[PDB]
Formats: sequence, structure tokens, C-alpha cells
Amino acid sequence: DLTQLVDSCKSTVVWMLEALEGLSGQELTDHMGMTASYTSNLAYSFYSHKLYAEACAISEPLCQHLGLVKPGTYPEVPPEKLHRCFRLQVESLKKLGKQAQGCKMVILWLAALQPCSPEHMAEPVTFWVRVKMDAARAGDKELQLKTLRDSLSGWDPETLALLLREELQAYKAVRADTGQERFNIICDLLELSPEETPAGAWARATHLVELAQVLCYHDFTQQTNCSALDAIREALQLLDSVRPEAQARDQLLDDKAQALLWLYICTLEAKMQEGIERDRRAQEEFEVNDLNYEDKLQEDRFLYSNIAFNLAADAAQSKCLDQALALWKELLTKGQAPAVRCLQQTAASLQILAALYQLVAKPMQALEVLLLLRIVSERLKDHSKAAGSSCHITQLLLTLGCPSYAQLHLEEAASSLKHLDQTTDTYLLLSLTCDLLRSQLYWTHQKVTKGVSLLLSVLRDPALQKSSKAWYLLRVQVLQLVAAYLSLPSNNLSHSLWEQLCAQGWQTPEIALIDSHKLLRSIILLLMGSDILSTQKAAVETSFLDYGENLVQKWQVLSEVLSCSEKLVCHLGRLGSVSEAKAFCLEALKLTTKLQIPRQCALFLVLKGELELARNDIDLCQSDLQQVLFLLESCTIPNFLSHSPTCDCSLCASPVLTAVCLRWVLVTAGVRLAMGHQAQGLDLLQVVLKGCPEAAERLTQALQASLNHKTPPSLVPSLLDEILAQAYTLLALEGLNQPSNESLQKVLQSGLKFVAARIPHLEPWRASLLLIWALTKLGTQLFASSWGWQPPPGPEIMRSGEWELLRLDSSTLDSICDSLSVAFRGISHCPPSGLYAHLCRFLALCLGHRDPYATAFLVTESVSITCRHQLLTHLHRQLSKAQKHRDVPLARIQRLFSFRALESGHFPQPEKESFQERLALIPSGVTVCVLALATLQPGTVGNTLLLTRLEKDSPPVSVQIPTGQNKLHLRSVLNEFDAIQKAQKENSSCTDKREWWTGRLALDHRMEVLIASLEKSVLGCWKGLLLPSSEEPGPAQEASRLQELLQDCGWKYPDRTLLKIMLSGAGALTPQDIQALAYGLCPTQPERAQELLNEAVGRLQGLTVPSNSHLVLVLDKDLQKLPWESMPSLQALPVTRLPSFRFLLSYSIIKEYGASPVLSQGVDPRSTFYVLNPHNNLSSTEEQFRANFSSEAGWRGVVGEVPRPEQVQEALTKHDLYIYAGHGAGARFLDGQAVLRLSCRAVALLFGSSSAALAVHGNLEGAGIVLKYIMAGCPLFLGNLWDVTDRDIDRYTEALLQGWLGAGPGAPLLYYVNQARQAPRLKYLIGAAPIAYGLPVSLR
Ligand SMILES: [Zn+2]
Repeated sequence: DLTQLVDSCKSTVVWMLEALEGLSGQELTDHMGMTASYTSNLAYSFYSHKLYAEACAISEPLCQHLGLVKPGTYPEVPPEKLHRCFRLQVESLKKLGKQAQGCKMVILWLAALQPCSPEHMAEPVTFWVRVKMDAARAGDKELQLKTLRDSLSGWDPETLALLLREELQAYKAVRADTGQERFNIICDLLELSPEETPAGAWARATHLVELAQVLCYHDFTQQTNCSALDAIREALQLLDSVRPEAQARDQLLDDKAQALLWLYICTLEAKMQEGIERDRRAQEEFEVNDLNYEDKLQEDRFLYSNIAFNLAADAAQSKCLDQALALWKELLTKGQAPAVRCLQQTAASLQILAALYQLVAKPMQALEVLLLLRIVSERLKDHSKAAGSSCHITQLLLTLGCPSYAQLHLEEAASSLKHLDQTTDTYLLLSLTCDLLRSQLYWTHQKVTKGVSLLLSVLRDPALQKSSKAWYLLRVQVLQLVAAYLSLPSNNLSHSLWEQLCAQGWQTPEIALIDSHKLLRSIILLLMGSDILSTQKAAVETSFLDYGENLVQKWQVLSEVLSCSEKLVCHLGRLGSVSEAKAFCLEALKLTTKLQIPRQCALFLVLKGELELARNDIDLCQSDLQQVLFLLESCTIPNFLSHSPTCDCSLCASPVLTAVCLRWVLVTAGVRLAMGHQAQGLDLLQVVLKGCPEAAERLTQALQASLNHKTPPSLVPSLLDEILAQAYTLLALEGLNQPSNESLQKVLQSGLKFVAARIPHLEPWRASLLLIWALTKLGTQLFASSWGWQPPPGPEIMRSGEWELLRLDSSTLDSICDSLSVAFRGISHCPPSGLYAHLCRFLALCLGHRDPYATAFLVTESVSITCRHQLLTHLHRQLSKAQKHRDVPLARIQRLFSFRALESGHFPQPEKESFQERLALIPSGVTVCVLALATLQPGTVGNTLLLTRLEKDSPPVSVQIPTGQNKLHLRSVLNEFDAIQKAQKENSSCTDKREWWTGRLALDHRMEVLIASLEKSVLGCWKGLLLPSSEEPGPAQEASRLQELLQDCGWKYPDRTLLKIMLSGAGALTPQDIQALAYGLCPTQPERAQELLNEAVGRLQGLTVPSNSHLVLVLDKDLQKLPWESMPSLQALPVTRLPSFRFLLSYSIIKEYGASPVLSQGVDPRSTFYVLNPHNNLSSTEEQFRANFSSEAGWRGVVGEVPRPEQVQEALTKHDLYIYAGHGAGARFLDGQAVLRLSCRAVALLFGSSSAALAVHGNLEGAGIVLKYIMAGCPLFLGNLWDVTDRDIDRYTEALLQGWLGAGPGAPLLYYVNQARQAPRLKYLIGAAPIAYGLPVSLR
């Protein structure tokens, strides 16, 4: 058909070919050129029609003419035309899928292009590599053996070298493993270069560095018998002894520069290999109480390799990099165009150097490299590379805190982006990046409304989820931007935009940051494997595949991993989650030890020293700080103190390492301020006040010289502002303890101007300074007028990351209240644990009974905040897993615990609306009592107690008890309790019966006096608020009559409910209780009020019956130690304690969706797992319980052996009862993290020492394994508050088990808990110890 017609045309074309034949002269060549262009037109049609055969007919004549052209020399009759025509023929051979004749035919293409300058032979080699690759892809090894040298074998040896160089460069662009092919070419290249001619020494040197790149990532030493380091040092020796010509001095540079750069990389890789080898070869009777199990599990295999750093090689290493920058600076900054061979390899190498500088934390010199990269891209006219470099510059400048210089480079990227094609992936990726940069620029310049709009559109772009390593890195930066918006106060953004942001999936900033950290570790695993950081062998070793972009991405990912850890550690430390932060700090320290970077190590040691200070561990804090000094002093009262603001020392020229030094003085002052050395900590803190503005000035001065802008960058950058704010906080805190010194007073105002000028970035520090303002103005008291009540035997034994798989690259009072309102709204979205409690309780005192509902919400909001943060992080992991597998109960729990689930308005209207909804959810028959103490001075224990009683269909009731007036202060009770605990440890050492028993008996009497002191001295008459109410209509009527009469007696705030609760317990109202109540409530006429109360109490007496109900206690960090359950009044009621008020409502949500079989149905006695005597040192315990436990029906367990973790998981998830008799809470068998990941269904009866005890370290909140059990859904948890001896605690276990189990179906556990307290001989030292966490349970 058309092909047959083409055959006829080919016949005419053959006649035309014959016509061109014989014809001689440029005119004949012109006629031949016309025929060639016609053949090109015919080939265009044939190619379009895939008529390879028809094109091949013309190609056959053309190939013959190509062979004829090879005979002798022919002028460039068809420049590019010949290449394009031959390209069609090669494409036709590719269309024929036959590559055997393709490679010989590219030879004819090479033969046709023979007498030309090196730029001309650049296209055939790309095809030559390409026809090689697809044939190699199928597996044609024979064609792989064919390279240019043997194929040609007929060329000028010098020109053959340049052809071989082009093949090597083309092989780097191939996105597959090409180590062996590249190695073959280099060996042929080395053979050609003579070893005696001075010009041959140059060629030998250039070829040697290519071998170093191949050997650095491939083990080919079995063939070349030379290591990477020896070859690279051999190259430098040859380069040193060269005296070049003036024309080629440009090429001497970029050869010496590339050699020095690759000296650094291959010596760095050797150090990393050595570290992994050292690591791989490299790989406790406190059981009485495991409260510190995690602390010991952090290990001590540190602080040794840290001193193995800072050897003189580190500076010697940095000398190589700095000299390479100097040489490349000379070559490029000159006006004249460069004369190098491949400017692309110069551009590619510069990107690797730029990335390495950021890894070693030298960002200023990384900015110089990126400026030169843009210079190369402008000459190369590659618009994609110019935009990429400009985006990196803007990202770098923002981190340094310079929003002014960031904008110009952001706009330069936009202009260069237009020249690109709008359909490629590069355009889409770069457009999204610039919008992300613009969104961050809006956030820094206080334009949040438009910034949120841009970010939302970026998050809603369908292309962001494309599977590639470049997209994964953009996703990481998107998540870090989300945390920036999630850190803002509520007033910045409207309710509509807040809902849209939280609907994406991230609630709190730490959740977003943790998700970013997970993604980065996934990229590392997808790139280099996990041996670099995971420390454990993953039973597989992946390749690295250095194809150019993989090499630069390798160093970029590592830098961002360290950068992410810094933000995560600082933010988690500020909230109060010290334990979680130390895990991130230690993992980052391990990475920096393997890379051997002293600069990054010093920064992370400083942060760890800050964390240890918050836990009141001075010895470890002092150990860390001295390690910093050795690293700092060898790298460059410390010597760096008192430095002029022009110092060019290695520690006086870099902003990163100046911040490390500034934090050192702050942490050093904190240690001295806690050790009693005032006037030295104050003097130290003055230096940080002086230093920070000076440091910013030098960085501002230096940034100008680097970028060569004209004006100073408008406002001074903002990177040391956080340090200056914390320094200003500490100084004002010591002003309270020394109010005599008027000098510290101006600091409080001087600090406030600094913080108020940078709203809304230093908002947490603004809140702290406002709180000190309230306390300074503050100094019963002035809070009295807001409240309605004014005060009138043988010694016994004492018992890290989750990687994810990624797809292939394929009046004074009013002023104080108004001031605190501003501070509360600045931190409520993400409250720190310490500050929030102080603010809420202080505000609650001032509001008093002027607003009962706001008072109840404030007191409720101030307890167990760190648990609330950890629960929200836990829920995100739960919901994310469900989405991975493929949730209504989880969604409602998130809204219950969220911080931003509020409407708009003035304080406190939205909170009262949200609080009223929560009250309506309270189950019937439950009384919720909150006990917390108000601390006026932060850092000390207060003497004022707050009590709130919450019930269904009843307004909240609150009351204040000041204990400083009477003897037996609340601090005295707390001090006495700790004195008993210390004497218990000392008495255990004695080894005689008489002194042991006599001492133990005395301790029991002291505990009895303390418990009775709680009821009489502390609670007084207000113990009635803890007892339940009554259902008879008697009390309500009497309160109705008494309310009017009591108002005329002088009661400021008459409340109907308070009298009703107190009149219900009229049976136990002692006559002394009446006097305390009557005098406080009615100061005007105390005698008259006594008459009415006595008249009313007498009538109600005998006519009251107690009801069946439940009491739940919520206690703060200090009051949770004391045994409230063992008070004389509460020895007849079921009492449990919960972490917070919201936890009670969480059980109701879970209970309705059928997720708690124990609460819904009951406990089946035939589902029990016991762990008895695991460590085999409690013989008397075993013989008292072995026989009883074994004979029971359906009971399984482990005796005398350590259980496996798999056994314990089945017990908690599938069995109903878990009994542990041994040392501690069994944290070793099941740690805290393992408990959190499972759904706990069983009831935990852990009879170990200090199992249900929360450790209070410093001002941080309590921690323990009991919180993990409650957060996993445990119905009830039973444990001990202090240490107990085995023989007595065995009696308690016996009484509780025999009584409860033998009681029959339908028996409540709490009733028999109180019964068993009488079994032990020491009824107040051992009997009071067991407590219950959770909700009451029963048998089926
Ligand atoms: Zn200096």
C-alpha cells in the first residue's frame, strides 16, 4: 500500500542516490543535501507511520553514503541534519527492537561525525550508552563487552580519550547500578595515559579521582588492589608537582578542588564503617521498686566516645573542604567565562559541597556555595537548577531568622520558574515549593489569614502524594509548617479556618513533628538502609546506587534528621515531657558519634544537660557540662567569656556554635541557683543578657558581606530571642525571693517590653512574666472577699523508632483577673504542664463564688495535663493505624481531650458552654471530688487547699481551706510522711529481731497519728463534701427554710446545695463541727447561726439512711502520696482515684460501644493468669500461694521463672484477671511502651512494692506504669503506695483473694478491699498501702 508506494518512491530515491553518486563539488553536495533533507522528510513520514523498513530502505542508501562519506573526508553537508537523520535510523533500529545492528550503526554515525570538535560528538555517545542499556536490561552481556575502544580501534589516541570521557559522564546520568561498566572504562583510560610525560601525569591524576568515586561505594579492591584513600592521595601528589600553561590554569582548578572534596567523603565513609563495626561487636536488685526502670534502661554506654572526639584530624578534615571552596571561588567569581570541560560536573559537585556544610553545622559557608551554584546555572542556562538553588537560599535564610533577605531570593526563583515547561514533574514540584515558602514568609510577617489559605491549597493538591524521594522531602517540610500554624493563639485565626486545619489530621504541634520524624527515618531506610542509626542488623544489606541525585539527597536527609530532633527536643522539654525528650536526645547523640561531628555533639549535650536539671539530677548535669567544655575548647570559668563583639575565633564567628555557648552559661547558672550559690548565678545571667544583642549584631554584619546587599536587613534577625526570654524569666523569679533589691524590679518591666514587642512568637514566655506581675502586685489575704467561708520477728524481705515502607522513586483584684485572662488565652491551645496549673488555680482563687461554674472548670483543668498530651499522641497512632489497615468512638474521645474544641467569645464564656456539656454526661450515682493545693510561689508547696464536688443535676460546689494559720500545716504532713519513708529504708538494714520489730512498731504509730491528722486538722468540717447525699426529701426542705434565715445572719453567698450536702450527713455532725461551720459562714452573728443549725441538725437526726453510690478522687502531684482512702470516715465507702475528670467520661463513651467486656458484663473467675516468684528469691511467699493457686479451676501461670513478654501480652488482652506477686510492678517483663500498644481488658492486681506510686522528680508531674494501664483501658488497677515486707503483704493477699472469690457471683471488689486491711499486723504501715485506680468491678 503506502509502503509499496514508498518502495516505488525508494526506487526513485535510489535513482536520486545514483544521481548524487558521481556528481562532485559543493553544488553536487548541495543536491545531495536536498536529497538528504527529502529523505529526512520521508523518514519523518516513515517514522510517524512506524515504517522502519521504508525508512531503512532510504537508511540503507544513507548508510552506504555514510560508509562512502567515511571514505576520504566530506564537508559538513548536513550539520545536525545528518545527526537527526541518523537519530531516526537509530530510533528505527530501536523500533525494530534489534540492537545488534544498532551499535555498529551508531559507529557509522560516529564515522560520519569524525572530523569535528569535541562539542559535536555528544549526541551519539548518549545513544551509544542508551543502546547499551536496554540490551543490558535484557541481559545481553556480549553487547556489554563491546565498548568504544575495541569497536573503533582506528582513531587518534587523544581523540579516543575524549570520547571515552563522554561515555563515563553519560553513565553517571543512568538511574541504575552501573559500577562495573564504569570501572571497565576507567581501567582503559588509565592504560592510555603515559606515566612519564608531564602531560600524562595530569591525565593520570584526573582518571584517579574517578576511580576513587567508584571504589568509595563499591568493593572492587580485589581487582585494582588499591583502596580509595591511597588512590585519592596518589592523585593529590601528582597534582601538586604540576606547573601548567597559562591557557589551562582554569582546568588545574576544579581538578585540585574535586580531589580535595572527595578526600573528605571517602575518609568520612571509612570512619562511619569503623563506627558500625565497633557498635556491632559491642552488642539490679532495685526490683523492690521499678520506679526507675526506664532510667537504668537508658544505659550508661556514653560519655566515653565523646572524649574520643576533637582529635587534631577534625580541623585537618575541615581544611580540605575550606580549600576546595577557595579554589572554586577563584574560578567562578571571575567575570570571564569558565574554560572547564564539563561545567555540569562542576555544578553537580557544588551541590554535594553545599549539603555537607549544613551537615557539619556551618550554614554561613553553605550560603556562599549556593550563591556560586546560581552563577553556574545562569551560564549553563538551566532554569530548573537556578530555581532549585534559589529555593534553598530562601529556606536557609529563614532558619537564620532573616525574613528580609529571604523575600528577594524567593522572588528570583519565581521569575526563573516561568521559563520551564508546564507539564513536567519539575514544574509542579517547584511551584508547590515556592508556595510553601511564601506561606512561611506570610507567617513570619504576621499575615496568617492568607498564609493559611495557601497552606490549605497545598495540602489539598492531589499531586503531593506522588511516590518519589523528592516529593517525600517536600511532604516533610509541609508537616513542619503545620506545626508553626498549630503553635499560634486562638485569636489569630477564625473558628472556620481552625476547623479546616485540624480536619487534616494533626491536632497538636508535637504530633505533626513526630510524624515528620517518622517520615525521615523511612527515607533513610529507603536510601542507605538502617545500619547507620538503627544499631541493629536488619538481616539484609541494601545498595546505595550513587547516580548523582542519590548522593546529594543522602547528606540532605541526615541534616534534616538532626534539625528535626532539635525542634522536637526543645518543644517537648518546654511542655514538661522530659522522659520522651531524652529518648530523642540520646538517639541523636548516637548518630553524631558515628559521623564524628563535634559541633553537633556539643549542642545536643547542652540540651540533655537542660533536661537533667528539670529532673533535679545535679550530678549528671555537671558531668554533661564539662564534656561540652572539652569539646568546645579543643575544637577552637571558660575562656570564651568576656569577648569583644569583633572576635573571629572559631566559636566567635558562627551563629550555630555561639548559641551552644550561650545556652551553656544559662544551664551553668541554673545549677548554681539550685545549689544555693546566688550572686554567682545572677552574675552569670547578666552575661547572657549582655551577649545576645551583641551576637545578633555580628551575625547581621556578616550576612551582609556574604550576600552583598546594600542596606542592613531591616530588623535584626531573630534566632537567640528564645534564649533571652528564658534568661529574663529566671532573673524575675529570683526577684520574689529578694524583694528588698529594687534593682531586680526594673528587669520585670524591661523583660515585658521585649516579649510584648514580638507577639505572638514568645507567648509562653509572655505568660510567665505576666504571672510574676500578678504575684508582685499581690504581695485569706485579698482572696477572702471572693469566698463565702472565712477560717474561724525476723527481718523480712522488703519485696527506638517505628520505620514505615515507602513506594519506590518510580481595684487590684480586678486588674489581676484581667491580666491573667490574657495569659490564659495565650497558652490554652498548647499549655505547658507547670505554668498551666499555677495560672488556673491562682485565677480560681480570685474568681471565688462570684462565678461557681468558671471556678469548677479552672480547678478541673489544672490536674494531670501531661497525661492529656500523651493520650492525644496515643490516639493519633490508633487512628493512623486504622487508615493504614483500611473509629467513631475514637473520634469522640479526641474531641473530648482536644484543646481547640471551643467556640468564639470573651473569657470565660466558651469554656462554660463546653463545661456544661461535660457535666451533662456524668453518670448517675458517681461523686467526683477534686483536691489540689494552690501554690502562690512557683517552686514550693502551698498551704491552701481547693475542693470541688461534681455530680449529676447539681451545680458545682467549691470551698477553700487555708492551713497556714493553725498548727499541723499541709507542709508539715507532707514533710512527716517523707520522714517515715526514709526511716523505713534505714531500718531495713538491721539484722537483729529486737531492734527491727521495735523500730517497725514505732513507725506504725506515727502513721496512725498522720492519718487522723488529715481528718481533724486539714479537712475539718468539710469532710462532708466527700460523703454521698441522700434521697429522702428531708434535707432539701430544711435547706429551703435555712437559706433565707441564714442570709439575714450575714452570709455573703447563700448556696442551696452546700447546705443540702452538709445537712444530709447530719448523723455524724459533731457539735464542734457546727461551731466551725456557723462561725465561718456567718461572721456577723455567730451565736444566732449556731442556734438554727443545732435546731435543724437535731430534727434531721435519725431520719437519714445512706445510699448506694461511688466516690472518685482526683488528686494533684503532691497530695497523691498520702493515704486518703484509709481515713476513718471513708472506711465504709467504695473509693477509687482517677487521673482526671475527663477520664470518667471516656469510660462512658467506651462502655456504650461495647469495648469493655469487664465493665459491661463482669469478671469471670475462671480466666486468671498469675506470675509468682519470678526471680526465685521469695521462698516463703511461694509456699503460701503455690498450693492454693494451682488447685483453682482454669488458672494458669508461671512459678519460679521469668515470664516471656509474649505470655504477658496474652494475659492482659485475652484473660480477665492478672495477679502479680513479686518485686515491683513487673516492668521488666512488660515495660510501659508495650502496655500502651495493647487493649487491656483484664483487672490488674499487682501486689508489689510501690506499684501504684507516682514518682515526683523536681516540679515535674508524677509518672508510673499505672497511668499506662489506665490509658490502655484497664477497668481496675490495684497496687501499693510504699514499700512493704513480704510476710505482712502475703496476709493481705490471702484475705482479699479468699473473701472475694468465695463470695459468689455479684460481689464488688472494693468492699473486700476494705475488709482485707484488718488482716496485716501493721494495719497503718502495711494495711493502708493498697489503693485502687479505675472504676468498680464485680463478678458475673
Ligand atoms: Zn573571640
